Amino acid sequence: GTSNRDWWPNQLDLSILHRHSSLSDPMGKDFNYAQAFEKLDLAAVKRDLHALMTTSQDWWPADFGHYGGLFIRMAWHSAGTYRTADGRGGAGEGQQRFAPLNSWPDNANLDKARRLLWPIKQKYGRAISWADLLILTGNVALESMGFKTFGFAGGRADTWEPEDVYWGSEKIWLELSGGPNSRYSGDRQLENPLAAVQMGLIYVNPEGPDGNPDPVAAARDIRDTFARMAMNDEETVALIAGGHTFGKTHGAGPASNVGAEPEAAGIEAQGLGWKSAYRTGKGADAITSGLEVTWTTTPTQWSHNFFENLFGYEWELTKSPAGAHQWVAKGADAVIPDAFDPSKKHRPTMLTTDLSLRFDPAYEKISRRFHENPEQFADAFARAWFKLTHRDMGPRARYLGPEVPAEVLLWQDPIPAVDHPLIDAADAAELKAKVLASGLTVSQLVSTAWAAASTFRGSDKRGGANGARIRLAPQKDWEANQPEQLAAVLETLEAIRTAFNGAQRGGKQVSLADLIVLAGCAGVEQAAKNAGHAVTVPFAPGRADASQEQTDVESMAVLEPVADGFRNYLKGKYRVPAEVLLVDKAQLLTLSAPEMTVLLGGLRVLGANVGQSRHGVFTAREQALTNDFFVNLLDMGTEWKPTAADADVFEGRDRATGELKWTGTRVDLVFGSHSQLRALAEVYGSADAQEKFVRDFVAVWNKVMNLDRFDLA
Amino acid sequence: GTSNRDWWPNQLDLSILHRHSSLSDPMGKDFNYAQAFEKLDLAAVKRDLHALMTTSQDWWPADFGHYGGLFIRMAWHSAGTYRTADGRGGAGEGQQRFAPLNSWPDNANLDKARRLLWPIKQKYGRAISWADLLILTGNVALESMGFKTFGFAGGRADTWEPEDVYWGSEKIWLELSGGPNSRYSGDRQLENPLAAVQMGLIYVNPEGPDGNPDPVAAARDIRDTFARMAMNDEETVALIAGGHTFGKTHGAGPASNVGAEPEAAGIEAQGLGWKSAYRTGKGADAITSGLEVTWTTTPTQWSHNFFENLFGYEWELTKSPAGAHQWVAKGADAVIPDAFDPSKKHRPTMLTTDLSLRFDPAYEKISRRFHENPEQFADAFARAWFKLTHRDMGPRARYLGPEVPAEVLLWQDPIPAVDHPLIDAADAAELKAKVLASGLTVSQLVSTAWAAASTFRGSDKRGGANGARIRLAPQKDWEANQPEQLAAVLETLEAIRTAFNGAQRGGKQVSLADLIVLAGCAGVEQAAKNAGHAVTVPFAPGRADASQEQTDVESMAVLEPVADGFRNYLKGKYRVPAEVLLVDKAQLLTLSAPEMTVLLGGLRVLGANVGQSRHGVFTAREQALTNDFFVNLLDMGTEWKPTAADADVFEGRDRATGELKWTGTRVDLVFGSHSQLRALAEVYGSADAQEKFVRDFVAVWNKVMNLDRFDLA
Ligand code: HEM
Ligand code: HEM
Ligand code: NA
Ligand code: NA
Repeated sequence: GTSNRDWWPNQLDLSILHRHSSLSDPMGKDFNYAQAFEKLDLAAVKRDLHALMTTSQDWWPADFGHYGGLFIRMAWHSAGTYRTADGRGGAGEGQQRFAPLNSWPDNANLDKARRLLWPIKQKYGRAISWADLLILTGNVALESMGFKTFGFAGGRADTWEPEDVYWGSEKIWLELSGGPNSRYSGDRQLENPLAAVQMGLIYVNPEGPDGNPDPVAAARDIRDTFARMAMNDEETVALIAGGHTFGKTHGAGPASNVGAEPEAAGIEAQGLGWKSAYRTGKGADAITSGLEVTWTTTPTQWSHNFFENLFGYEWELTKSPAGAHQWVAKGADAVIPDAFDPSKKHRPTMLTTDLSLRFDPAYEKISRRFHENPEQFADAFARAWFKLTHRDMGPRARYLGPEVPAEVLLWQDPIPAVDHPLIDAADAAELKAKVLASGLTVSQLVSTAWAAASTFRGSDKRGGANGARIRLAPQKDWEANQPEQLAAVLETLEAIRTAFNGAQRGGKQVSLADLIVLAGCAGVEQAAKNAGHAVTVPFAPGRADASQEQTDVESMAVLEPVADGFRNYLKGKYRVPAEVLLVDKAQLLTLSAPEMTVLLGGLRVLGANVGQSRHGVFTAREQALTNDFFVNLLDMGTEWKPTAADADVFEGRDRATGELKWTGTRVDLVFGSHSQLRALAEVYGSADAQEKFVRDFVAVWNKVMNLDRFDLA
Repeated sequence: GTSNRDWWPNQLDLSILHRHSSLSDPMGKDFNYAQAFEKLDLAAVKRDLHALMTTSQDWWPADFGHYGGLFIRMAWHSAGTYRTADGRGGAGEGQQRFAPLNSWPDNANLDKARRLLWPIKQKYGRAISWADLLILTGNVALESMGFKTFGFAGGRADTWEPEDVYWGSEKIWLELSGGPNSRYSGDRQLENPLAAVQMGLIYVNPEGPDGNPDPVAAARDIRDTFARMAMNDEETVALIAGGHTFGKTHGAGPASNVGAEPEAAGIEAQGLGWKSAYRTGKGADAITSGLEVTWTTTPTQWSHNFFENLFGYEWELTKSPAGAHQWVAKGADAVIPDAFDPSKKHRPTMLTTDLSLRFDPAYEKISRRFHENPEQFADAFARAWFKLTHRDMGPRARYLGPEVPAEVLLWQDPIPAVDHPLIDAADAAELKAKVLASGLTVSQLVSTAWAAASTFRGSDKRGGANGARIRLAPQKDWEANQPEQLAAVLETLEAIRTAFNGAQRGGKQVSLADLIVLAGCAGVEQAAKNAGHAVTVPFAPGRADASQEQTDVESMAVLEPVADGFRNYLKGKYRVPAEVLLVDKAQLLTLSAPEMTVLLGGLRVLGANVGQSRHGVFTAREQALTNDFFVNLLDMGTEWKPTAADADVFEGRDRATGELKWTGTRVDLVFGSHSQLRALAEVYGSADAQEKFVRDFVAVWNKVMNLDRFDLA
């Protein structure tokens, strides 16, 4: 059946802004997962998971009689899709059970692991999400095998359809680098926002780069991809050595034995995939990755035998039964148990990527230190496993249940607790008037509050106006934030704050985070007043001001809005058209297409553009909240042409006279070109729409202001 | 960006069930189009449309100084996508302004017609939908040119994204028959549900079949496509001759001059397309279809000149300036005006498809009669234009405004008005108890009410339980409805009805249509009671019984559910897999994926399957309303395999012993296979979900019982 995507494959795709609607959700509109989780008997779920670890099912017999290894890998791949660049991927939505992740080659036989969990998911129902359960099961695996975890937070609500993520452009699973859709260019530079070396892998190729079994080269890919998943060298070594203390790989016969991945398998497979014709197709005969490595002499118990083996032997390049490159310990005795036959034993083996931990010079120091101090290894692995499995959950306010660790970690972008009375509605009105009386403009007020609140991304729930991080490095120096203007606005607001706070009793005070948002609300109010409307913009206090020492500058860097269509901003030239980057930012902001549309049209006429650019400012009453963007954009009396100097800027001229009326970017003009966006523009550009436009703009403004307010959830 | 659709292009697409969500809608949740339309000053809109007809814009100058032809074609293409097979297409949702239809080749330069209407749409705003406006404009064009229309109804609400319609499988616009994705096989057999001869055409090729200019062969395509749009010979002849009384075609130079269609054009084109490098690109130089035909001596006035020209000359094959086949009158004088130059005149011309009206024997007789009796032509065209433009609007209760014709027409599937007091809640309770005391089973009651209500399709709003059409030909004879069993149930219900109606006073009576639905409700109550739940099923009286004479047997044929997954029914073997046909039926029923899921699971255990087939009846307490379907389907203790005898039936065996536990179809097993459906099945198959299942089932049951109840809108 030929589709619009087939006819016009480069047209902008708005369906990404309309996923996760109430139509696709089987739970009531009123369902609150946090409330269901809060009543879960978490102890009883853990006792069940513990029993399951050693209760082998004959359809997928447990290696060594213990599923622990399998379930650790399951949870690490659930979490391991995360990219710091956009915050997409990770464990937080349980997307491993949907396409395409459920069928990535790196996720082979994780369908079996998930199916093993059905009885427990069925028993506890809506009270534990598949997303929380994947992670919990990993924790319980570790605990069952003698490793004490750092803690666990529930709260990851289930989703009900595939997330829209750019995972790369390749058309062939696992394609080696350098093809027509290469994710690499230059000196092995991985394109943002990717965080894996090949389509369908979690991070790196366990044989080595593009299959070349060079541990030193593999180390470079490990470091690059893990950094792109927000992990540093110490965390990376801890995670890899920690994980590969347990279990085994599977490659007992040729890969050509393995049938279709789950999304391609026949209906009778009932959601399972990779059915194998090799011998029994399971257990002793299992084929998953193609590698056949078992790392320790006790694969079902925590130990320090991974680093003892790594450093205590020299290693030889060999091949698994499926032909994969892997390494075996030279001259070793048969000390590694067999997963099914008590009478056989094997020499220690390793992946190329495991050898990277010894042969990269910077990893070798860390590995040596962990080998000498197994307690340091254990502590680092515990902390890294928590970060890995929680890095996409957002603020600590979202963390549920009795196992939440009390320690506040830098990567959580922590916000201090509020310890004073909050401002009330009269206070808010007084503050808005003082803000407006200072001389700050509508344009300044809206721009500042937009800049502060629009760092939020729903992908990992990082960013937003909470914390007043706009006043700190690095946000205060981002070009999009206009650092000099920003500093002068912040200084005026801080004088207002000081004056207000010094007049109070009873310890009532207002944070700068709250005042930034409130001041933006006053700007929008005044803009509405300038257009003849009396409205109150809602405002909820309770944000707090975070310190520079609570703000990791390097991890903040990924929030810099190098494209922000809502401010008509592009930091450089990108191979993705600007309208696609608009819709990308809108999705991160959790906006629908109507919300995106109203919001952009308003922000243009309020003066929010970076550098005071006139592009898209289609009004003669700047700083009044009107629908002039849409009415002027849609006027057929104007003809548009790309400029000679820059094909991405357009001149709008009177058709009759040739007089220059406006200029606009691709971001501006897409609203009068794309057939779905133009239909939305037409609603807000009709003669009956000025009141609707004001009310919808206020609503969407308030939504943006509150994106990170999980304290009010 | 590689997508799930790229990796698994044959996987079932559920996003069609979650289209048109509140996310993509710019209007409030509470927006009611009918109430906005009821306040429109329709007379004022029509005055404005009159003024527009001769207000030529320089960017697309009006032929003969009047746009009426162009706007009649616009309206007739809006309506002309309609297929009686599925009810999809037509004018009723305004889809001509969205992809793909805004860019079909047959819709070339209709982007100009639509843009000419923007100022009016803008002036009246939400009070007139684009959908209503396109049709009203057609009407105004006719009336402006001297033709009295039969009427007009408003009420077509605008939609906000593209409708999911199978338009064919070809990958090339306008592909001639016999390609790798041919919509034709056999003796020129068009595949259902298609109603056009080439991808991107409204009905037929104006040059003749696959471009071959044989008017007799063209006539066969005309009859077949128009029948597939619910029009007979008399209506077809009237419409074609009626339309081609006005205006002209456009083919002033080679088609190679014409640029990208709208969805392909550059952003500066602002939603327009087909920009032409031929001379001025417009007006006298316009290129649309490539044909250059002007049919009458007064193209901007109603006349009888079409049939006078058709019959008064003999015709010679020639070519337009773009090289298209067309016809010119032998020996004729230059009598046809030029659209721009008062000093030129042209010989009469015709399309191949116009000549069909003379050279096909059956059309010839009709055309002669219209020629001889012009008042009959006028009246038949007025009626057929009304049908064309309202055929997809549904019941008369949806028709809004002061121009709605009082005459009731057969194709509106009319329902008599209620002229007595309705039953109340006490009466309902009495009737339900009587239904249960008669001996009729859960299975019979649910199957009957399902059969009656599930004829509804939202595409054209035909079908549903209103009218008690299930007791009439042809529904009472459909194999899916089980004629024998149906007759025995209807006879029992009719005795109950007679007894109840005979006891009443004051003219109160219950229709059979109501009693069928009420009896279904009682069956669901009983089924719930069998499972140990106390449930009252909502019911709304007010349906009436239609007569056989109000029920066109031929037009009812298209509602026959040749695939109905909700009863595990397939009438024959089809090239489309049965799970695709399930989701298709759900979409017609307006169901989301969670609704479809709960509904099917319930219907299986209540005994709704055609022929009492055991396929999918995964319970040992048939006729009790439980979630057994889901709990047993998801049981990993069962292994499924296709049977040797039939690859579309599956056996589910105990994995440990090999004992057969169940059988199922592809419709049954898709819920355990498709990753998104199985996530839904899991919610209803959980230990906490028996009450949720029962309540969600009742809600969806009631929804289906009320689909056609536009009398209570
Ligand atoms: C350079 C990074 C990594 C690479 C290339 C890698 C590669 C692999 C491969 C290829 C397998 C075999 C799959 C099979 O055939 O069954 C596997 C197994 C495993 N990995 Fe990793 N791994 C990496 C990091 C991690 C991390 C970070 C963890 C967890 C903290 C982890 C935990 C495990 C576990 C537990 C298994 C055993 C599965 C079982 O017993 O069934 N790995 N790894
Ligand atoms: C077999 C059926 C039909 C064929 C193949 C057909 C074909 C066409 C073609 C090829 C054009 C020229 C498009 C262009 O170059 O501008 C056209 C024009 C038009 N058709 Fe049809 N037509 C059909 C039926 C209809 C019907 C049912 C109506 C309306 C009741 C209609 C009304 C018109 C009008 C008014 C125009 C003139 C447009 C103008 O002046 O710009 N036609 N037709
Ligand atoms: Na994420
Ligand atoms: Na339709």
